[PDB]
Amino acid sequence: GRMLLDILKFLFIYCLVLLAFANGLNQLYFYYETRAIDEPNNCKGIRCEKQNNAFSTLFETLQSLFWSVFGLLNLYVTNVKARHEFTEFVGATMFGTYNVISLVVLLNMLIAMMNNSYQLIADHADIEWKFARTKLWMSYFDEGGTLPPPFNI
Amino acid sequence: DRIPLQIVRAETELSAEEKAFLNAVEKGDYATVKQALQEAEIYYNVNINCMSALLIAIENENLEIMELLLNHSVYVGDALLYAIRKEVVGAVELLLSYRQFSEFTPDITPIMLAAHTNNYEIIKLLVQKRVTIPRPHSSEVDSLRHSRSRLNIYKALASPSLIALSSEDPILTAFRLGWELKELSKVENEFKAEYEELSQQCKLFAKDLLDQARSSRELEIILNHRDDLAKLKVAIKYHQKEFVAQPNCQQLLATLWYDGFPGWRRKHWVVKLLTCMTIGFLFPMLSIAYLISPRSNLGLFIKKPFIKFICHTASYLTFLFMLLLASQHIVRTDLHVQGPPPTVVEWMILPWVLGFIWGEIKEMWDGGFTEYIHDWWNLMDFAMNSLYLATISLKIMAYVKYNGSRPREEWEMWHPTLIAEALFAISNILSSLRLISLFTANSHLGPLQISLGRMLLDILKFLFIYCLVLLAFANGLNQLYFYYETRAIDEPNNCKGIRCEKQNNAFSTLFETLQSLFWSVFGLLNLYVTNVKARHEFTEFVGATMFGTYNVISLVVLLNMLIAMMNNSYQLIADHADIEWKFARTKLWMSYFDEGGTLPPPFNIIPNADSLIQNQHYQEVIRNLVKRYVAAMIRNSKTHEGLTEENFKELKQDIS
Amino acid sequence: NYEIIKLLVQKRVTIPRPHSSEVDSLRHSRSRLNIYKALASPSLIALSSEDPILTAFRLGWELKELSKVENEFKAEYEELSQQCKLFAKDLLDQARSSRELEIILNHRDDLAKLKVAIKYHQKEFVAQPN
Amino acid sequence: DRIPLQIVRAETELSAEEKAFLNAVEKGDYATVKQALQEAEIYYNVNINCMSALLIAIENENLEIMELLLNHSVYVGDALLYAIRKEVVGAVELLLSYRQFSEFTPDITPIMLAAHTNNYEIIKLLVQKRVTIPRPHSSEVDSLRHSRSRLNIYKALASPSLIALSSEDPILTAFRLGWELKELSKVENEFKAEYEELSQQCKLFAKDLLDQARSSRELEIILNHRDDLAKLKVAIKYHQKEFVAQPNCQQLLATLWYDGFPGWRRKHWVVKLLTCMTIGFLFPMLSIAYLISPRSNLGLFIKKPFIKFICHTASYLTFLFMLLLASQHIVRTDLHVQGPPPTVVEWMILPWVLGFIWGEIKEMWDGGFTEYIHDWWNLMDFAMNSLYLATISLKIMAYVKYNGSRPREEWEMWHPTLIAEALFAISNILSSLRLISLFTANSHLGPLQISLGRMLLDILKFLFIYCLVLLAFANGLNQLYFYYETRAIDEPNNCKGIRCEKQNNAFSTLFETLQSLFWSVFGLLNLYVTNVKARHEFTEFVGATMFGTYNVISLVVLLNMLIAMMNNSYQLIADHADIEWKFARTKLWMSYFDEGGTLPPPFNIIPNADSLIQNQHYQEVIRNLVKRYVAAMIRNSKTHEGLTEENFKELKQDIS
Amino acid sequence: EVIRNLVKRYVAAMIRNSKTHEGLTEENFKELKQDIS
Ligand SMILES: Cn1c(=O)n(CCCO)c(=O)c2c1nc(Oc1ccc3c(c1)C(C)(C)N(O)C3(C)C)n2Cc1ccc(Cl)cc1
Ligand SMILES: Cn1c(=O)n(CCCO)c(=O)c2c1nc(Oc1ccc3c(c1)C(C)(C)N(O)C3(C)C)n2Cc1ccc(Cl)cc1
Ligand SMILES: Cn1c(=O)n(CCCO)c(=O)c2c1nc(Oc1ccc3c(c1)C(C)(C)N(O)C3(C)C)n2Cc1ccc(Cl)cc1
Ligand SMILES: CC(C)CCC[C@@H](C)[C@H]1CC[C@H]2[C@@H]3CC=C4C[C@@H](OC(=O)CCC(=O)O)CC[C@]4(C)[C@H]3CC[C@]12C
Ligand SMILES: CC(C)CCC[C@@H](C)[C@H]1CC[C@H]2[C@@H]3CC=C4C[C@@H](OC(=O)CCC(=O)O)CC[C@]4(C)[C@H]3CC[C@]12C
Ligand SMILES: [Ca+2]
Ligand SMILES: [Ca+2]
Repeated sequence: GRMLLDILKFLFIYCLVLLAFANGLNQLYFYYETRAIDEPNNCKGIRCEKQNNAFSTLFETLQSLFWSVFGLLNLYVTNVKARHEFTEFVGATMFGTYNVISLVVLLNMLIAMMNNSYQLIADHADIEWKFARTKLWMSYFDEGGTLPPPFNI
Repeated sequence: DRIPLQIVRAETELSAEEKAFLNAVEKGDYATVKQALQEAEIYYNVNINCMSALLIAIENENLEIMELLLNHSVYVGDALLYAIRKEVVGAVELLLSYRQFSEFTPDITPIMLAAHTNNYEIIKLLVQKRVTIPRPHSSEVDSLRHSRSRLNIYKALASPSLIALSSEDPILTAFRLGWELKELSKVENEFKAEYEELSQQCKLFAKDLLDQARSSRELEIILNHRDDLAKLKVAIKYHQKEFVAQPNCQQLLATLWYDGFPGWRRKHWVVKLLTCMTIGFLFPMLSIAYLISPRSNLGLFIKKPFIKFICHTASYLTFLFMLLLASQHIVRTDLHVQGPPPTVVEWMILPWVLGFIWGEIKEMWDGGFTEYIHDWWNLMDFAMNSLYLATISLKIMAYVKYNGSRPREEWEMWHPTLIAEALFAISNILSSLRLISLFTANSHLGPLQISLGRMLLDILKFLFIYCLVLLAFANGLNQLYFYYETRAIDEPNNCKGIRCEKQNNAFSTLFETLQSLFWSVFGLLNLYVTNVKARHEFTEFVGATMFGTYNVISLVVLLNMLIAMMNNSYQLIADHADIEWKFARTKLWMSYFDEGGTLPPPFNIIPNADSLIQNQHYQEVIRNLVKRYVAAMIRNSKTHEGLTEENFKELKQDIS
Repeated sequence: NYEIIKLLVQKRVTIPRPHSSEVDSLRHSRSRLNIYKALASPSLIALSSEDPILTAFRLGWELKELSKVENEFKAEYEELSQQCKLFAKDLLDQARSSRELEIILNHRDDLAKLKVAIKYHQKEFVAQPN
Repeated sequence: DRIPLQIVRAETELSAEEKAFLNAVEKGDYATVKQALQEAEIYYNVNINCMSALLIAIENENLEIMELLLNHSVYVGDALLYAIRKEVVGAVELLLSYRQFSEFTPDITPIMLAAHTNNYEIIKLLVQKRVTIPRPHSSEVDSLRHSRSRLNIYKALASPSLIALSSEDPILTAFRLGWELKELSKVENEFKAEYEELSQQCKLFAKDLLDQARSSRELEIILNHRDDLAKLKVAIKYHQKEFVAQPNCQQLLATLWYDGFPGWRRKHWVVKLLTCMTIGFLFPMLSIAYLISPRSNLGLFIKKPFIKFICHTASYLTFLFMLLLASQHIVRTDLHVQGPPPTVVEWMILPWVLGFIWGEIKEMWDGGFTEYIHDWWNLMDFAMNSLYLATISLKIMAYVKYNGSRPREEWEMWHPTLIAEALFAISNILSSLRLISLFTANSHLGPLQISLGRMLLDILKFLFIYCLVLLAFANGLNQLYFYYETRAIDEPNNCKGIRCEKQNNAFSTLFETLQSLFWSVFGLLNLYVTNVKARHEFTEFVGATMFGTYNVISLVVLLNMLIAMMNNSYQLIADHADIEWKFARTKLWMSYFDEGGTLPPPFNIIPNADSLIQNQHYQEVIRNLVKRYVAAMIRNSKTHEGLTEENFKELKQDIS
Repeated sequence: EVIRNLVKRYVAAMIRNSKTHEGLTEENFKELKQDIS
């Protein structure tokens, strides 16, 4: 818990990069949005067995780029039924550039600064824990609140 | 069985009579040396070769015998150099008043050696005479001696005691010298360890000299001095990051940044964000007030550097929030039009686009090709406006060559409308990525943003290593699989490539093979792409072994190396992070101090007797700063390991 | 220096109270740091403080706050706060009995003294083996 | 605006005449103090309740005034402690001749304080007067005083000068004391910092004492001494890793490991393995030769510890390739046999299984029950042999309840033959994993294998935090998705669960939900499992958000935490890796020195007057080791910051 | 009363640790300057 605040600062850097690429992908793919009727077994979105409409809306595009961090977005979502080649290649290049920035650059940056923080924390770990345990102990010294919640009412 | 030992470097042995002479000198026996020097019958006396009975006298810095040799015509030679190194003032002026093996290179001069020791008293004593340091730039005739001579000269020029004694503007020469020594650590790529130490020494001297300022009046005299915040701009030019990030320099800068506005708030960070959003909402009111009335209670409120920066940020934020409302609020069904006119947003986003190009060109007059490329954030700015020019031009071309409406599935492969849409979308990514530069103004995200970009250069070195391993394996896989390329007709759903449900023709062409190995880094290439219709087991196994070997090299070896150098680089960077961020934030602040381009891009599209006194004031403050610095450094020069030797010498006088 | 400080205090000396910031910003900042550098002296606290332990608690926390508000001079204030935290910890290290330790920790200014240490985030003081 | 300053704790001030007295003793004046003392019989009340001048006399170690004060009946108090701390021998024995505030705790005695200083001369002076040390065991009162008293006693017993002077066997007491102080660093968990330093100092004393051995005869006397390689076995039981890993101790062990057979130090790396292989191939003929002719030319060859290690390894290796051959030799005839008898392989590997069980029992009782547990390679051995007992027993049971042959597709759900096959395969993994322990014998893979196991405990602590996060999220997903559980009939290929081609029912039950979140760590759970047939968009989105939150916590936060502490641990471990590996290799070597269990498991199932002189020899060597250690320690105790003070003392005599 | 004892022990220890080789050599030299006998 002592270095979850450093994670929060990083998660604001990532959210800005996520928003930048989600704007470009949605601005390129929203022309080809299809209704759920035209998709197999009336399923639309990336939660289907056959993923579709990954970048149709901004709300869907933000979820698609989140699940690509864990590799759960298939590559055929960059294809559209019109098959204009140039449009599909540009979209796949936006997707590929986002993967390089996130999974090769930003996440490795998080590892590097997480190692550095742990070195400083480990020296003071014993003092920090004993201070925290003291506050736990003194909370049970008081007479009030002895009974557990099932009986304290 | 045994290793006999002899003396190979034979020497001329000193006689027992000569040894007694040097023993008497070493013990300060005036009587013995006097009689031993009284034999003026011309025998065993000092000649041009000598033996030397003066270096030991200098070594003990006993002035009695030292004067006894000088009037007996002893060859002094380089004796002055030995006295200077000992840092004994009495012996130096004695040899001065009397004006083959050596421990000094023949290029060493008495003034050069004194500056190497950084002894203020001896350096001052020597400069009261004619002394001239040779000017640093013949390298082919003797390269070893030329390199050593150049380093010896710079080692003397970079002496704090010499700069404080003989420089009209010690601060400026320390700026120039530190820059020059930094350049020499690269061009003279062999002696970089010594030049970097010299450069770091010059940077410290200027920083420690301003640490002797005792009032704000003195500090503003120094920083506002013009050779012919001028002095602070020179420090930024020479990359004096420690000098700029001083607490007193940063404190003065913050006074001009917040100006009248009480922006010094540091309490309840929540209300800081709420208050900051207040000015941003009413930013157009401030811009028009200045436009129609420069002099007003509210007219000059935008002139505040901190207020101006918030107004420009909110104006830019409107642009990004304006393009975002173009695929969710405007285009409903006007997509079958072959060439569409600019839409309602496009007409009302156009003035923002023009302001960016005009603002970029208007600031392009200052500077030029240089000093502009080296700022990597301007490289991004060039790409956005170049792409914004292409889509605008490509939109009006399709407006004249097309009139009707056709379904998108029937358009050409490279329709101009499709091309413009692709270029416009790429610009939106670059526009939003520019918000990262705004993180420098924040004290929490500032140091992190500076650290992130400070080691992107090590990434580029690695990506060149990887790009060659990728090209090596792509050649082998394509050379093995191009025989089995199939047409899109035979594939299901008329889909060819790795962007299909069933990936196929992964290694058919070199262009496709390079993409296939890229997507395998993220695990997006399935294993069945190593299979072909002919079902030749030997060929398919070899291809899968090439694919497997590439995965091991990339995902187990190369990417783990990349992690390893981030850890090493980040440790070095983290120590200097605060100084690096404050230097970057200073350049952000000074960009809003000057009176130029104060209006946002949506609005900017509309088209001596005193100098003698200022130099006198600067010299008076400089004299006081040097006096305090010299007095302080003299006190810290004394040490217990030095006082013991002096205390022992005074205690030698027990003859009374 | 304990001996010289005691010699001067006997002559009825005083120290200005730390808080004018616009007439001379450089001189005002240096004057404030000089005052806190004297108040945070272990020899001065031991000689002229009614409750040295409480004084080091308040002073060490005050200097920690100043290391943020005076964001420019944080390096000098951090080592002043660490100095005050050490003094209180070292002072209680001289206890030779459990009766002495119980008197200190249960004293009410009006385990009261230990609750004050938790309030001021005296982590080294709290985590002492005794 | 002002802070008045006052003296709040002011004591009685020394008057002018008393202060003059104090500085007279300080400067060493005798006549002043003598005359002042000679006239101070009426106005100065020197008694048991007066103030003292003795301490300053001790401070400047001026014995003349010190001697003077005892002549006038000055209350000495605990001035002997002050003399001992100063480490001045002359003042100590002078104070010993004559039979409220203190800087020492009341529990400190002169002998205890002398041992704290580790001054050999003063400790020897005090011990000659029949002193004692209290034996260490809260109390009725002052738990603070008990803890300090106990640490003060152990700080004196752990003094190398005291051990060298008053221990019959200094090596043994340093072994016991270092072990005892290590235990106290945990039980007295509050004062662990001081006890660790004491334990490390004791372990160093024994190591430095054997460093004074000057011949192999002396080293062999020490290491083979039985108090009642016996002394080396005691060092292993007390975990004296630095003592064992000494180069001279390791050198002696190597000569016993290669019992006359070539030392194998000048062989090539590739050649090394070639002549290791030929000995392994000859293991069957070596075992039988020792069985029939133990005293033959080749019968005693297997007695060499290194040869025995190779023979046992090859015998075990034959078993592992033998199981590997079981699945590539049995015909598919037994596929449909319900209860099959043991095959050709199973019957011919049965004796080798019993050898492992017999060997396990043989060494189980030798070590007891606690020594066996504290060896993580024995837990694997117990589990591996237990599974072989169940596999053999379950095959016998299936041989009596089944006679016919039926296809496996219609077999029972929990058929005993199926259960035995699963248990047999699990033990095959454990048997092959046992080969990792053989890495200790290698100088290249040894320290790495020891490093890997040295911090698996840190993994176990981390995996307990992860299991609680896993249980938390598996609770919500099952609480949200159990309404939509579907039967296996309604699924396409009668398949239910996440092990199907189309994954389904991922969060239907708690047991299934725990497996689903495990496989998502490796990315093997598809995203469509968050979808249900009811198509309720709200619940499906909530489930995907809880699934996504679990991925962020596990794969971005927890696993990156693991990398961080795993890197920090490796830095500390890598420093001690060589010592840790050599301690482990020593235990491996000594296990082959004993005669018991010489034959491999395939063959192992076949069914005082002199002690007075040895103690005298050990004491003589111990006397020489201590004498060399004391002389070296005394010489190394000299320092520049100690020699200067005594030089000033002699120089200050100046009586001529 | 306890505070008085704690401060007294702390001051006595602080004075002892204030002594150093780098400072003791100074007044040791100064005392030897009194060579007038
Ligand atoms: C971001 N990115 C991506 O999105 N895709 C998928 C496109 C659609 O699938 C990729 O294939 C892809 C990719 N970066 C890739 O490596 C490169 C490519 C070029 C460069 C570099 C790396 C670096 C930065 C080192 N540099 O010097 C240049 C020359 C600019 N490659 C592989 C590839 C593909 C085709 C060719 Cl001709 C050459 C290489
Ligand atoms: C690169 N590579 C690969 O491409 N494949 C896929 C082939 C087509 O699917 C693999 O299976 C594969 C693989 N490296 C693998 O580990 C090995 C295998 C051999 C070695 C080593 C590692 C090292 C380098 C340590 N060394 O000492 C040798 C003996 C040369 N294995 C697994 C495997 C497969 C078959 C056998 Cl018989 C044995 C092992
Ligand atoms: C946990 N999590 C998740 O489960 N999904 C899948 C849902 C079902 O598929 C996601 O898409 C998803 C996700 N965290 C995501 O990033 C975010 C989103 C919001 C925040 C943050 C990170 C942090 C913590 C930095 N913070 O400041 C807030 C504002 C709370 N995003 C991407 C996303 C999706 C929709 C929108 Cl509107 C915005 C972003
Ligand atoms: C439509 C999308 C793309 C907008 C992205 C939202 C945020 C990531 C942006 C919008 C407003 C930005 C902020 C605008 C103004 C400020 C105040 C600024 O305040 C300071 O600390 C500097 C002034 C001072 O304290 O002296 C720091 C940067 C910050 C938070 C900016 C950081 C980035 C923010 C939060
Ligand atoms: C055969 C395949 C399935 C590999 C699995 C077994 C190996 C892990 C084992 C088998 C034989 C073992 C070796 C048998 C004998 C020795 C000699 C031993 O060396 C010495 O005692 C002297 C040389 C030195 O100082 O290193 C080092 C360990 C080693 C190589 C052993 C290391 C582990 C080995 C290679
Ligand atoms: Ca620009
Ligand atoms: Ca075992």
